[PDB]
Amino acid sequence: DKDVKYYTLEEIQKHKDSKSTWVILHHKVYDLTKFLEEHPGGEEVLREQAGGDATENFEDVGHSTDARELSKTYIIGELHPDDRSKIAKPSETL
Ligand code: HEM
Repeated sequence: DKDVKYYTLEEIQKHKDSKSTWVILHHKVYDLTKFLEEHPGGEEVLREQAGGDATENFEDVGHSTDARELSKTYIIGELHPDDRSKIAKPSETL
């Protein structure tokens, strides 16, 4: 623990508390808690999904490369290797 910051999908799916909004863009866990307002776009767009693959939205817009490398500066952790190494098809319902 407290090294690489490896978090599992379901674990990250429990990071949407009050003032704890995480997002796993691509295969990297970014903490945007202190970026909700700072984000030149807003908080709600950040707090829309949270704790999950927000790449869908992120890429829906694409973002500039400036923001891409910025993600790295906001990298807190990464998707658990057990999962990432063998991308398992996530469950869903509706
Ligand atoms: C790594 C995390 C993120 C960073 C560092 C980031 C950074 C930025 C930056 C710098 C811009 C300004 C435009 C540009 O220069 O490209 C921007 C705009 C924007 N971002 Fe993000 N962003 C992040 C995640 C997200 C996510 C996941 C969403 C959606 C769920 C989002 C939605 C938007 C929208 C909508 C705008 C433009 C506002 C508008 O025209 O409505 N961003 N972002």
